[PDB]
Amino acid sequence: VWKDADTTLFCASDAKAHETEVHNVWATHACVPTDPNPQEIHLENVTENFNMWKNNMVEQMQEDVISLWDQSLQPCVKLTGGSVIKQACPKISFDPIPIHYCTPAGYVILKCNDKNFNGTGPCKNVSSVQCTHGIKPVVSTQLLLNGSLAEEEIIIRSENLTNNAKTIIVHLNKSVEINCTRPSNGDIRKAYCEINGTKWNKVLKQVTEKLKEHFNNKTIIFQPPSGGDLEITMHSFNCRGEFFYCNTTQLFNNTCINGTITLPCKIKQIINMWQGTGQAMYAPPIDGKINCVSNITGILLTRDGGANNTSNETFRPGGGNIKDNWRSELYKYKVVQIE
Ligand SMILES: N[C@H]1Cc2ccccc2[C@@H]1NC(=O)C(=O)Nc1ccc(Cl)c(F)c1
Ligand SMILES: *[C@@H]1O[C@H](CO)[C@@H](O)[C@H](O)[C@H]1NC(C)=O
Ligand SMILES: *[C@@H]1O[C@H](CO)[C@@H](O)[C@H](O)[C@H]1NC(C)=O
Ligand SMILES: *[C@@H]1O[C@H](CO)[C@@H](O)[C@H](O)[C@H]1NC(C)=O
Ligand SMILES: *[C@@H]1O[C@H](CO)[C@@H](O)[C@H](O)[C@H]1NC(C)=O
Ligand SMILES: *[C@@H]1O[C@H](CO)[C@@H](O)[C@H](O)[C@H]1NC(C)=O
Ligand SMILES: *[C@@H]1O[C@H](CO)[C@@H](O)[C@H](O)[C@H]1NC(C)=O
Ligand SMILES: *[C@@H]1O[C@H](CO)[C@@H](O)[C@H](O)[C@H]1NC(C)=O
Ligand SMILES: *[C@@H]1O[C@H](CO)[C@@H](O)[C@H](O)[C@H]1NC(C)=O
Ligand SMILES: *[C@@H]1O[C@H](CO)[C@@H](O)[C@H](O)[C@H]1NC(C)=O
Ligand SMILES: *[C@@H]1O[C@H](CO)[C@@H](O)[C@H](O)[C@H]1NC(C)=O
Ligand SMILES: *[C@@H]1O[C@H](CO)[C@@H](O)[C@H](O)[C@H]1NC(C)=O
Repeated sequence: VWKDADTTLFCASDAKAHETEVHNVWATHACVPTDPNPQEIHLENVTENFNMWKNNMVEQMQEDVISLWDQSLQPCVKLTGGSVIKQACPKISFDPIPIHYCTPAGYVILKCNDKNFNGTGPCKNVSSVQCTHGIKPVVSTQLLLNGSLAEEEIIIRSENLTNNAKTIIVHLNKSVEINCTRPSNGDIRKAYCEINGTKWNKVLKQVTEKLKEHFNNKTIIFQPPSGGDLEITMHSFNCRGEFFYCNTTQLFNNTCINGTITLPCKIKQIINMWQGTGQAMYAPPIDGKINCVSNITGILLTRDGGANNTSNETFRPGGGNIKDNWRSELYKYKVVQIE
């Protein structure tokens, strides 16, 4: 017998104590080693309600990632709350590692195993575990990178699809690689991303067909973001410690719904901090080839308002609330207290 509850979680990882990489350093001192032989108990004839949009596990992961970044990525100038902080900003080794979230004694994590689970409501196939799977704390906008994939069909997630103000998470069932490079020996901040146009357009077509099932077969159209901060209008992510900002106009191309798609990118030093603490200037990029190859496993979308009297629904890449990144992985878990 159990009940929904919140508690202080701890983390586990396979971090190396001899690594200088920042995620490894953080996890070495903030996490315990993983369980080599984890146990999972599949519950019989149980019905449990989940709500990925109201899950304290997400807030806790957010706090960890903020703590990790604050200790690891030092901007040269911090501009928070009228106070100016000038400090050293050394170049670091940066590459996210999987982090597991675990319950203390008296508590357990319930895991929804329904294959078409959208993140909210009842789940028929539930199991109990002591820890989540390994989740990489990848901070990005527009595109979700290096995450887990949906096992069967593409999944559409939203707290309220009818409310256009609520972010939509698209969960892909097949990854598409994105190849981003700041080339070696000149604009040191000029970069680009390469994506297989055949693979991407095929996946995007499948996404449109899924959205149709949720929007009464209305016509599905993609458009570039209307405006706002660069972190929202562009695909932003961190590669090897460097902040990349990529133009995704070519990705969301209704005409294509075949060759290599090349997105123009820029490395930015002056960014709006995702932690919500104003603006910051980070150090200029390292020398040589800067390269990151990632799997696109999800998409964050915002739906246009004012389309009720038309047969079209318009979707634009967006997000920015990094908590949604954690929701895309934590959706199937909830903490309960054993009475
Ligand atoms: N004011 C913040 C907090 C918040 C809350 C809800 C909605 C939007 C936002 C804004 N988001 C951002 O500013 C932000 O995500 N920046 C950023 C920076 C670097 C990288 Cl790599 C990256 F992915 C992202
Ligand atoms: C529930 O579990 C059974 C047995 O594995 C499986 O056949 C069925 O597809 C599951 N139901 C859902 C909704 O995934
Ligand atoms: C990239 O995608 C492939 C195919 O799903 C997967 O095998 C691989 O683990 C992914 N790489 C990651 C997680 O960075
Ligand atoms: C992905 O999901 C779609 C339905 O959303 C399905 O038609 C397609 O077969 C799936 N792709 C793979 C590789 O399983
Ligand atoms: C998820 O499923 C529940 C019913 O199980 C439904 O109420 C809700 O609208 C669904 N959410 C989405 C985004 O389809
Ligand atoms: C979903 O959003 C619509 C549009 O704002 C709103 O009318 C409705 O009350 C919302 N539904 C729920 C479950 O709150
Ligand atoms: C990434 O793109 C570069 C060319 O820009 C290529 O040399 C490299 O092989 C690509 N990486 C992968 C994994 O395809
Ligand atoms: C692009 O993707 C297709 C499958 O959609 C694949 O057959 C082809 O080899 C890819 N092109 C390149 C340049 O790798
Ligand atoms: C979408 O169209 C198909 C016709 O192939 C129909 O079976 C289905 O009911 C429609 N879905 C909605 C929700 O409009
Ligand atoms: C992306 O590129 C297109 C085509 O050059 C351009 O019109 C658009 O303004 C760019 N978007 C941003 C956010 O810079
Ligand atoms: C979308 O695809 C068409 C194919 O002809 C192309 O002409 C157009 O430039 C594309 N839009 C972009 C690259 O933003
Ligand atoms: C995604 O995972 C691959 C393989 O570990 C890594 O090389 C790449 O840098 C990752 N991408 C991001 C944005 O962290």
